[PDB]
Amino acid sequence: GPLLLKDRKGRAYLVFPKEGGVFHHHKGSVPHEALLEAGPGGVVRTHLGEELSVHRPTLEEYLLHMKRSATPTYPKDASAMVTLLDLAPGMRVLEAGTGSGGLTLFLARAVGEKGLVESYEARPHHLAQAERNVRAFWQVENVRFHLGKLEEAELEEAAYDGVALDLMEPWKVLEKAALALKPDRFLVAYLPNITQVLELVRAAEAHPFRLERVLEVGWREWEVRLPVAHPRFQQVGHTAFLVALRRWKGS
Amino acid sequence: GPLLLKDRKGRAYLVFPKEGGVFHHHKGSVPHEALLEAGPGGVVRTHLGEELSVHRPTLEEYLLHMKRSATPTYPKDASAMVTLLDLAPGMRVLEAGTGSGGLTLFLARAVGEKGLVESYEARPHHLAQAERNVRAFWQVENVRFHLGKLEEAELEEAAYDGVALDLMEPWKVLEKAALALKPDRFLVAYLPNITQVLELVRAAEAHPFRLERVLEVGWREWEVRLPVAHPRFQQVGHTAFLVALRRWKG
Amino acid sequence: GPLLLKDRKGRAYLVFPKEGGVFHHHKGSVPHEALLEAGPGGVVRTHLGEELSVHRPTLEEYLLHMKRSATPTYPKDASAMVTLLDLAPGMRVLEAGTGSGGLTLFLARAVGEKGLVESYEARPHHLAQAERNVRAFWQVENVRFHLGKLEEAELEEAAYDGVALDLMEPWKVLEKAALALKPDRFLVAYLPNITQVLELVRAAEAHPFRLERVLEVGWREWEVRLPVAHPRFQQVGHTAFLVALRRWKG
Amino acid sequence: GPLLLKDRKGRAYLVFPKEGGVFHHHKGSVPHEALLEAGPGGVVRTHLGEELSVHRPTLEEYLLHMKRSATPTYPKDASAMVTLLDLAPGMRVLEAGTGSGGLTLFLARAVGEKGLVESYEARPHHLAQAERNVRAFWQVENVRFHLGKLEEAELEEAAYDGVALDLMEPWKVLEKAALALKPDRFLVAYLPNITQVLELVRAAEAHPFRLERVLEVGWREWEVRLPVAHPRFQQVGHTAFLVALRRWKGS
Ligand SMILES: Nc1ncnc2c1ncn2[C@@H]1O[C@H](CSCC[C@H](N)C(=O)O)[C@@H](O)[C@H]1O
Ligand SMILES: Nc1ncnc2c1ncn2[C@@H]1O[C@H](CSCC[C@H](N)C(=O)O)[C@@H](O)[C@H]1O
Ligand SMILES: Nc1ncnc2c1ncn2[C@@H]1O[C@H](CSCC[C@H](N)C(=O)O)[C@@H](O)[C@H]1O
Ligand SMILES: Nc1ncnc2c1ncn2[C@@H]1O[C@H](CSCC[C@H](N)C(=O)O)[C@@H](O)[C@H]1O
Repeated sequence: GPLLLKDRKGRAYLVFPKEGGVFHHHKGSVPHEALLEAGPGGVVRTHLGEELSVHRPTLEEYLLHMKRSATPTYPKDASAMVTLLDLAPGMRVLEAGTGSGGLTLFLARAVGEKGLVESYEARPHHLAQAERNVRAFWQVENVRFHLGKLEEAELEEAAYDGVALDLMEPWKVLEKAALALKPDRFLVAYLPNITQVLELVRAAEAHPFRLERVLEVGWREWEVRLPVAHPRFQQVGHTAFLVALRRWKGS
Repeated sequence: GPLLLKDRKGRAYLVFPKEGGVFHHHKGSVPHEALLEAGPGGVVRTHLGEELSVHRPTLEEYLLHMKRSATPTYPKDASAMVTLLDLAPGMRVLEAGTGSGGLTLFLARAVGEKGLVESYEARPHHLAQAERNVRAFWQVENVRFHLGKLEEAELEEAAYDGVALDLMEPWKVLEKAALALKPDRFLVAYLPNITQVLELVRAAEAHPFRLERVLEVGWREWEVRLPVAHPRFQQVGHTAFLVALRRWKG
Repeated sequence: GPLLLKDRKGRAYLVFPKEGGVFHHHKGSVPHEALLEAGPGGVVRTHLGEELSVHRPTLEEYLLHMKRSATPTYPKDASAMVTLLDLAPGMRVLEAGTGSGGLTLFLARAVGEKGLVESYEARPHHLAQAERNVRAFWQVENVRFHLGKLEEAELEEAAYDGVALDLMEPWKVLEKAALALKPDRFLVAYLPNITQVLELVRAAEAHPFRLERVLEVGWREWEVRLPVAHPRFQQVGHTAFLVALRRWKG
Repeated sequence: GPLLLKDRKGRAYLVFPKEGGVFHHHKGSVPHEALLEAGPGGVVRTHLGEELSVHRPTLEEYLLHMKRSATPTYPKDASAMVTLLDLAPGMRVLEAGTGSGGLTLFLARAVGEKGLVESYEARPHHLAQAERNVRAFWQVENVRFHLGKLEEAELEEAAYDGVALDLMEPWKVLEKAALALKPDRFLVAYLPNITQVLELVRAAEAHPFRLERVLEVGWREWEVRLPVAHPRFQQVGHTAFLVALRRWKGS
């Protein structure tokens, strides 16, 4: 399990500890052993008043700092997608594209060791990084990764409890998703542009799906250091829209 | 388990099906047998002409429609709280107050059958309803309910992976929460008023927590039925602030 | 001019005082003479026990309560539109459609007695009500009303300092607006649907405008009555998008 | 009247043209005469595909680019304050502190040549810059500037149609503002911190004012370059709260 270090300026660093390893930093390098000794919740004092706080990274912190090729789903959105997909332990969820494994991790927590994340990724380098990212943080073998286009997947009809999409052209996978998804259950797509949203809404009218939700998730952060207290001057204003479709009654 | 009925104007109704049972609304009645026979995503019509779609409710739907003692945590907030608490399967999470069991259900899904929700509620009538709400929707025996004030709980030290609070005066449970919480893990409190937030922040100065987050969750719904496409004219403007405090190692 | 009455639950009522006139509400009646005698910020009580405060309405208050043909531009948006149009005293601004005269009033204040609002309205019943609404609140003769479609207006070239639009199909008036608007000045359109916004943007590709802004205005109200202090549970979620196009010099 | 130049990268520059003046820029310097010749709405082509678009700056553009000491009120907020103050031509509005003259300009447009902005500023260097900023953009002599604390001002009772505040400790000027402001008219204060808001709300309970509004103005910008269309990824999340008080009935 990696560590997250924060310095006094609030800069964050993801460290994968190894014996003989050294964390380099402008106010003093620290052997990895010192980090492990301090442990999550602890500190390592260095030079000129500097102090590195040591943390077990939350899944949010991990997504935000992990290596990536494809930009991962933002934590606020991945969190909402799991709820909109109504995922509970033991469920089977279809995902494309794996990307960098950010959403994959959220999905994998939600369905747990008896559940399944069936994840597809078309690009081999993307998939390799995603697999590293997932495995470095999560040891439960409840993700089945597939190299290939979701359009071409061999899937059991009505075997999946939800379908999570994060890809540029979700209309292309709606036929496969409609086949996979249990009646009355949900597909939820993440899309940056309202034009993409409208295109998906129109495309879904050619499939057994009913539009249920189009929403924007906002996590409006405050800066509070009493007596200072105000919404942060600079916010992430937008990441993507979430589009939820419900699968038509069966047969 | 429960069924959810949806009408044409979006409105939803929770039904607990029984033999010879009848769902009664202003727009007519439907026998419970008809609902059971309808299947997932099926439709029924009352004699008065009301068309109703039949569903197994999502957790979000259930929270919003289940019988309430205290108002439950809204789904957008319970969702964010689970993420801010960083709950993974097998974890042990402390909660107060159980209330109506809404947040309890989110916490219980997050930690799974190998984890534990340790949930406290001061008011017996509230706890009884919460236990009913939880058991009607969730069959996994991973919730341990406790009658009493969290301030008066007998808790194991550094035994909990998170502390979830939804109560009026969280400053009063800070000592107990700090005792229970493992180093580097979170207390996350749900608070409607910014004054409560500021009081919690000030009180937390006397306890082994760093303030990490104060945030507002918004789920801004759009209406899209082309040509129509805009954020909904009416939204939930505010429910509560979320405050995240991270326990340090002494 | 008009008076505004406010009750205890925040609700407001516009009254036009006349000799022997009586304001009638569900919670009783007040003679118009009593309202006139009350003074600014004074209170009256109906026989039924309703307490009402007496005010000269603000423009914001007037817009929200005046008799309507078409729904007027909301105050938060009319306010932003005046700024995006960059209206200063003495300027000449083109408007369509007059509607109920809400935006007309904002525009007329901005340009002042030395400026001009040139306002077009296709529907005679709408224009008649708008003229009434404007004249009841504003005595400055700086508004020239015109019955007709803006697309069919006879306009002087490069004679206008801004073009304010609140109508369903602004793409249809782009040719006329481009003719009328001085170089470097703005057309600002109020549009409820994002689809309208995208259609306007696409249509504007064939006219001498650069797209400068597409924005949503929000005025997020708080309730503050200590201990209570939070954004209001219920807000206006959306009214319209504002689109600003800047005329270039050919 | 100054010009605002924009280059192809979207960088904006405020230029006060003068004969013999030269605008310096990495892809080619341009004599001020060329700028004036192009005029608002025109362009000056320079090197390597660069093009400077020439503009008459809007008041919004001016506030955002003008020299400052004190940070001016943001345009979205100044716009809202004028509406909340219900300012119409001919009115008399009290202001403190002048700062850099941003809000002053909004107030001066609203009340017009027959109106009055009575503006107070305690700090001489601030006032000097504010006066330059106002005079460079606005030639109407409807602003009376005062060097000094508003607390110490000689004011006519019930002579002002509105009171606009942008200063750190508005509670200190409430006695003077209550004296100045006509019954049933408004004071509106701009405050960054919710703690300041609460302090003002409590302080106003010692004066003949009724709390009417506490609000946050948001102008949520979109990026639209078809087929791209989404709320901007990065927004100004917060500037300040606006607090509106209504003056009690007279006598
Ligand atoms: N039809 C398709 N089938 C499988 N993968 C696809 C696909 N279309 C796009 N992709 C892949 O989908 C990914 C989108 S980025 C996904 C990011 C991911 N949610 C995360 O959190 O890390 C890219 O890696 C792209 O290669
Ligand atoms: N100190 C305390 N210890 C235990 N319960 C408390 C408490 N203070 C308040 N409560 C209880 O906390 C509850 C707050 S309402 C909680 C709602 C809950 N999150 C849900 O989703 O259903 C009330 O039922 C109240 O009785
Ligand atoms: N092409 C056109 N020319 C003139 N008026 C038009 C028009 N298209 C629509 N309209 C008019 O535009 C109005 C839109 S409602 C405008 C409301 C107005 N801004 C207010 O604040 O009161 C309607 O009255 C409609 O009849
Ligand atoms: N009591 C007081 N009387 C006069 N000026 C005051 C004051 N308290 C603070 N100030 C001044 O108020 C200013 C606040 S910054 C004001 C910015 C201004 N709204 C603008 O748009 O440019 C500072 O210049 C400060 O010196």
